Formats: sequence, structure tokens, C-alpha cells
Amino acid sequence: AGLPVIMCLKSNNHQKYLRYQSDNIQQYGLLQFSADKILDPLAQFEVEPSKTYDGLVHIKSRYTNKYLVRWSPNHYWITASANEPDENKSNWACTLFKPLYVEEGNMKKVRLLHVQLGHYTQNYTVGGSFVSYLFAESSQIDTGSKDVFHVIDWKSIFQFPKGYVTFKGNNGKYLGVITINQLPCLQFGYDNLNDPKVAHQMFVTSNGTICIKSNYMNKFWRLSTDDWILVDGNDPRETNEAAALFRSDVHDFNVISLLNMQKTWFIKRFTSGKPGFINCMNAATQNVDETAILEIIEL
Amino acid sequence: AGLPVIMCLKSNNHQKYLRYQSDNIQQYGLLQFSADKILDPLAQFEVEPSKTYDGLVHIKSRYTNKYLVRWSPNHYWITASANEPDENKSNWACTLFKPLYVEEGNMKKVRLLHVQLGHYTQNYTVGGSFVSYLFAESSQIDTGSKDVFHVIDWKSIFQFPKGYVTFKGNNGKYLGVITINQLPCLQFGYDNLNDPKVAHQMFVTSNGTICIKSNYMNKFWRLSTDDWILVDGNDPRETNEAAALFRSDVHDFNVISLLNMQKTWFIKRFTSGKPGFINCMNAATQNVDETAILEIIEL
Ligand SMILES: CC(=O)N[C@H]1[C@@H](OCc2ccccc2)O[C@H](CO)[C@H](O)[C@@H]1O[C@@H]1O[C@H](CO)[C@H](O)[C@H](O)[C@H]1O
Ligand SMILES: CC(=O)N[C@H]1[C@@H](OCc2ccccc2)O[C@H](CO)[C@H](O)[C@@H]1O[C@@H]1O[C@H](CO)[C@H](O)[C@H](O)[C@H]1O
Repeated sequence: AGLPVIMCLKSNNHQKYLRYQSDNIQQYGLLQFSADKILDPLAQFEVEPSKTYDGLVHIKSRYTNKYLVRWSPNHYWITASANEPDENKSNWACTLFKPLYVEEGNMKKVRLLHVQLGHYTQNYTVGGSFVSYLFAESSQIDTGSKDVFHVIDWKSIFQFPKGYVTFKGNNGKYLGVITINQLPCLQFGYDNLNDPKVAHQMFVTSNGTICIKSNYMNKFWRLSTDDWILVDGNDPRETNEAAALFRSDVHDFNVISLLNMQKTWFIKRFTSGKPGFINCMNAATQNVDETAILEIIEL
Repeated sequence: AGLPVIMCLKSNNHQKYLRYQSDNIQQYGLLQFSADKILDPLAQFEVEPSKTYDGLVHIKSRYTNKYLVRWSPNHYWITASANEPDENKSNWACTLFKPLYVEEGNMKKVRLLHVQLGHYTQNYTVGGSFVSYLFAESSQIDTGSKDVFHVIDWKSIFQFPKGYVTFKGNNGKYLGVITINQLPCLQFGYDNLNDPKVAHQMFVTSNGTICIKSNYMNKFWRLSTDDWILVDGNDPRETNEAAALFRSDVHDFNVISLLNMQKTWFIKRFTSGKPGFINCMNAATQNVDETAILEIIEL
């Protein structure tokens, strides 16, 4: 029903992601808006269309793989614990929900309606222990907007924008081609997003590796001399040269670290000491460090 | 190919479960046998049978939802990062694996063969930081059995024994029916498993709640007088009475805690001080405590 197959839900009320409560407490199994990162492995939910009613959806925790349902015949609290879907709208354990979009056209802002109850769900707090749990309150839209959620496609976190992009390093500069000592280097030394030497294109392959092409040079990034990433490579989708293949480590939307597949070390802003090699891309760190975090800027 | 749709892999070698490496380290994305508990949200994998090759399978991390594939054309290390499966047996990024059962008929002990390489995968260590990672070493069986794994069906940890069972309290005693003041109580005070009063039957419903029946009395457990759990209930599957419905918090195989759905507190071995009610089951703890830990012994 317009929702992502695997999704994450964020609450504007306090900017946290919905996650399965796994602590051994009274609230075990309930859903709390407490995941700080979208990467939290308890924050994924899979949506499944209703067999019978078009527009209605079933939702299960990816972790437990069990459906969202009312805690008991007497509760409005939602638990990701049903072994199977129930489409009988009259049953208190009916698992059907109805996504209702807040602003027409926008699929990333929704309200989730528990079908059987006809109540909207909210990031609800009662007292002391029941803080920020998913609760099907009533048929009235909330005044504090605690029933509005931001939908996020889990899949998209591991996707990159193909089209010209540049990378912004931790010194505030943009990554551009630069010839140094007859070597076609990449340097975090540009201040302008319009200098065309700053443009690159990312190709993500089916196996997961990524190859990047400098627009200016029309050549691919490739680990080479002294582990500098140089812009001289041929298309590795054809050559299968590990030196021109990268695997990303996503920190958040458009914030990543890339591991070069030849050295299996992370690329980062580096200044070797040798004259001219200042703030140039080098596979110089085994584990992620501050200089290894790249922010992707779409052009 | 005989494997469960969602599974966890345990290393025969050092008894840890296979899990996705999420740290921002060189090994990010690789699979390490470091999960101490099956409940680790990074230890579940899903199996997809091959489209063209009978007996072959593709495997993905439930978390990333990406397929296990070689790290690069030059590595035998396995990473859960392929975007899609690849059935081309010649390509280095081929995602096919062949499960080989160690003991004929036993679908639980297996060796996983990387089809493209023709190599068995092992809980492999190279030193330093490449400790205990899945590596398709060679076509030779390993003398240390680091290539033999125990397959656990993820869905089976939320399931309980059919037929008779009893519950062992933390005081080392079994739970049996006992009449105290005409109130048919459940007490942790028996040592005989063949005592008929110690026999119970668990029923898991499609919505996740459980109802438990004493066989001796032939009545269901039910929260009643003074939050004591008495054996006087009618089938809550017909009554829908929250007082006779429980939801489990699974700690490990046959080690659970039961929350009563009426009080929404866990049941535990309890002695109120009120003369006579010693070590009887009472919904007396908000969060799990040691007395609330029950061990299911199947009769
Ligand atoms: C209907 C429901 O889930 N009520 C639960 C809620 O109560 C506040 C409320 C707000 C808005 C609309 C209706 C109700 O939260 C309470 C938190 O302690 C409580 O869970 C309550 O549910 C009752 O819990 C009782 C046990 O503590 C008992 O089981 C009652 O039968 C429940 O309705
Ligand atoms: C083939 C392979 O994955 N080799 C990797 C392995 O080497 C030990 C080994 C044991 C048994 C059979 C073959 C090899 O572990 C190494 C750990 O540091 C390393 O990952 C090695 O892979 C090489 O790594 C190189 C850089 O680290 C380079 O990328 C080579 O192309 C790789 O083969």
C-alpha cells in the first residue's frame, strides 16, 4: 500500500526509530521509539499486503519475524508477537493496519491505523515504565502529532545517488582530481561544488562492490603507487581488478567509508610528508578513523 | 535444500553463532562466529533455493537482507553484501552454496560448500583481527571440524514441547498442583517427574499468547485470588480471558519467563508469608527476576 517492503519508522515527537523491546522487562516484545540509529538491528519491520482487503497491510518485526498485534484482549499496546496473520476484523488479534498518508502525494509521512480497533497508533507514554511505546489510542487524530510517522526504506540506506556526486572530507573540502608529481591524484582541496574537477559517478554492482569514475578524467579510481588512489583505471566491471573496487561501510544517509578491495584498508584524507601529497586519498587506515568518513554531495 | 528458511549457524569448533560484523573495522560486513546467544539480532540468515540448480541455495543476512558472496575476486572471505543472487557458477561473485549433511538423515549438522570455488567454508582464523570468520578455505575436509556447523531453525526457539512438560523452578523443584485452603495452587515443591500432579500442557495460539493446562486437574492456569495462579480456568481460547493467557520472554531453549496478560507482570516462585502459600506461583514481579525464570522439562 505505498509502503516499503522493509521499513523503519521514525517519530517526530522525539526523533527516534521504532524498535523491538528486547530487555527482560514488563514491556518485553512491545515496540519503543528508542533506536537512535536507523542501523539498529531491532529497527526493521517488513510490510506484507493483505490477501483479502486491498489497501490493508500486515506488519512484522524482521528480527522475530512475528506480526504486530494487540498485547491481549484488554490492551491497545502493540507487540510484534503474532505467529500468523489474522484478517478477521472482528477478532481482537486481527493484524491488519491501514496506512493513511498525512499530506497527499507524500509517501514518507503516514499514520498507522489498527483496523480492528479503528484507532491510530501513537508514540505513547503513560507513566514510568510505559514510555514512548506504540499504542492504538483512539479514533481521534492526536493534537501533539504523536501519531505521525516518517517512513524510511531500509533498502535505500545501502544505495547511492548515481548522477554527479562529490565527496566532502572531514576538513571541509571537496574531493577533486589533481595532478601531482605526474600522478593523477584525488585531493580534498576544493571549496566549490561547481569546479568540474570535483565531479564523480558511482556504479554499484550486483555483488556489492562499487567502482567510481572521475568525470573530469573519465577514468576510474584505482589503488596504485604508494597506496594513493589514482585516477587512471579502466572499467573494473570488465577487468575485475580489485584495486579499482570498493565496498562501503554506511554510517548514515550519504555518510560512508570505503574499503579498497586490493589493500582491504579504508581510504582516507592523507598527507604523506612527501612534497605535494597534502590531503590526498590514500588507503591508509585498517579500521575507520575520522579522516575516513566521506559525505556524499549530490550535484 | 533441507535447511530452515531462517536459521542460525553454530560453530562446532568453538560454540559461537555466526553473526554479521557491524563494527567499523576492516572486517565490517564479514561473518564472524562470535554471537554468544542465538537471540543476537545479527545472527539470523535466510535461505533461498536456487532457481535452476536443484539442491543449491543462496543465503542472505536477515539484517542487511544481502546475499553471502566472496569479498572480492581475490578473497575467499565471505561477506553478506551481494545485492542480488548470481547463479553463474563461473563468476567469482556466484552466490550458490551447497549444503552437505554430515550424517545422512540428520538435517542439523552440515558443511557448506561454496559452489564456485568448490571449497568448504570454515570458522577460520588468520591471526590479529581475522579471527573466527567464515572463509572458503579449500576442497579438503578439515581435521579440526571447523567446517562443520549446527543448523538451528530460528522459528523453533519460540516453540515449546507438544504433549506433557513440567517446569523446574530456580529452587530446583518441579511445579505441581497443590490444594491450599481449597485454592488449587501451583507449587515448586516436587522431585518426582513421574508424579502425575507435575504434568502440564502448553498451547501456543496464532496470536502469540499461550494458555497452560494442568493435566491432573484438567483446568487451565489462571490469575485469581491475591495474584496467585490457580488451576481453575476454562479454556481462554474460548473465553478470551486475559487472566488465563500468558506471553513468553524466551531466554534460551526451554528457559522462559511468562507474563500474565491480566496483571501484565511475570509469574514467579513466591512465598507471601501468609501461612501455607509457600513457593507457589504468583504474578508478583514487574520485570524478570531469578525466581521468574522457568525451565521447561518435557515429560
Ligand atoms: C486499553 C489499554 O490498553 N489500556 C492500558 C493503558 O491505559 C491507559 C489508557 C490510555 C488511553 C486509552 C485507554 C487507556 O496503559 C496502562 C499502562 O499501565 C495499562 O496497560 C492499560 O491496560 C490495563 O492494564 C491492566 C493491568 O495493568 C489490566 O490488564 C487492564 O485490563 C488493562 O486494560
Ligand atoms: C585467498 C584469500 O582470501 N586470502 C586471504 C587470507 O590469506 C590466507 C590464506 C589462507 C588459506 C588459503 C589462502 C590464503 O587472509 C589474509 C588475511 O590478511 C588476506 O585477507 C588474504 O587475501 C589477500 O589479501 C591481500 C591484501 O590483504 C590482497 O588483497 C590479496 O589479493 C588477497 O588474496
